[PDB]
Amino acid sequence: ATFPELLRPLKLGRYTLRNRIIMAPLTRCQATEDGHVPRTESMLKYYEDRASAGLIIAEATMVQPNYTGFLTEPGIYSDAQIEEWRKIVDAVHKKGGLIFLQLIHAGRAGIPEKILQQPKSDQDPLAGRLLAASAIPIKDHRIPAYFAASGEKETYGVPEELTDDEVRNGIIPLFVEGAKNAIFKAGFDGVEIHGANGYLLDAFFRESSNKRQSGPYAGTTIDTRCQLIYDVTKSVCDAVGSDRVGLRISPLNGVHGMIDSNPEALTKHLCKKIEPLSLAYLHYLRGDMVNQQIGDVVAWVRGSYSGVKISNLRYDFEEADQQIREGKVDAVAFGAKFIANPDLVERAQHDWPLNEPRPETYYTRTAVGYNDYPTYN
Ligand SMILES: Cc1cc2nc3c(=O)[nH]c(=O)nc-3n(C[C@H](O)[C@H](O)[C@H](O)COP(=O)(O)O)c2cc1C
Repeated sequence: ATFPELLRPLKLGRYTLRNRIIMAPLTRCQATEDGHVPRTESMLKYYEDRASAGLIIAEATMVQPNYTGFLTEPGIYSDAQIEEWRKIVDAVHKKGGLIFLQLIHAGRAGIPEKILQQPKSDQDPLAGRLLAASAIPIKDHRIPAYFAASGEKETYGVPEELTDDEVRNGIIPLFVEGAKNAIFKAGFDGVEIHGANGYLLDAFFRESSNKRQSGPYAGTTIDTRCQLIYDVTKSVCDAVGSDRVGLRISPLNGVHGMIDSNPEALTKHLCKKIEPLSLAYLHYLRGDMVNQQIGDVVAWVRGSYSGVKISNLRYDFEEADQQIREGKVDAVAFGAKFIANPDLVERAQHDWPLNEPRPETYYTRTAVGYNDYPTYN
């Protein structure tokens, strides 16, 4: 067998995966701009073609109405959304695959020209507002043209600092409802909490974006920075069962100028803090997409977390295989390689050559660079 450790089944929460080749969450922007409804026609084909994966983690999907970071990403808050997702999940299950939905709040990376143009009036006190841990806008980065309202690069806006009461009673229940919608109604096998990549939860977790001076979510200690990640995940687990809940973090990922001054101590503490939750897994970016911050995230997690360990970032089959054989990680999620290879698992199984990804077409909103990468045959 080509990569015996990587191709071996894995117990994950209440499931047994067929293999340890995980499909990473990948925003591809194939939902409607109006109601963030999945465009079933394309998304069903896309995911069903990739259902040989050990597990699919579906793309970041909104929990708060209209709070869009990506212009055309899907939501999981409305009945319309749930109905299209249910059809997508049924098709993966028909192929025998497993699918978790990633749940996101874009925080300070929300698109100002979309969010700020729903009127500021009640029925929803969170609507019409940019929200984050602190009033610290993303600096010296522009909203990419493929996410921007216009279709041309835009400036991130200045967010409002969430009150302790809005976090506990405004943000957390949206994740809970989003997760119940995902699992109980659309039939998802699980949900992944989006604690990474500069979004709401990561922004509370790392020092650079959390300067709150007081309360349970303060920026002033490692434990209080961990608390929003904790409280969201815990409330979700209570409603849906911990065996159907994953968490993603990226303690070294410098997107949007995110940085913590002690990522090793932060990560290790997070691990001990979420241990009693008995999650289905912890999924982490082992590094920086920019290649600047360094640290062996794999070893930090291995030393302080005893549940399922899913790593990610510039893996190939051989590295994944050998990190699993050495006991460093339990599974590996692949991003770009799944974009380019719907039959990635088959290619591992016969060591077949791999299609090359084309980043230039990652976000077309059409079939081009989305559903046109062929299987090997
Ligand atoms: C087009 C694109 C969309 C992505 N969308 C998401 C997302 O929605 N949520 C998430 O946690 N990470 C997302 N990522 C990060 C990937 O999940 C993955 O961590 C990244 O591609 C690095 O993995 P790789 O080296 O295997 O591609 C995305 C990456 C790309 C290139």
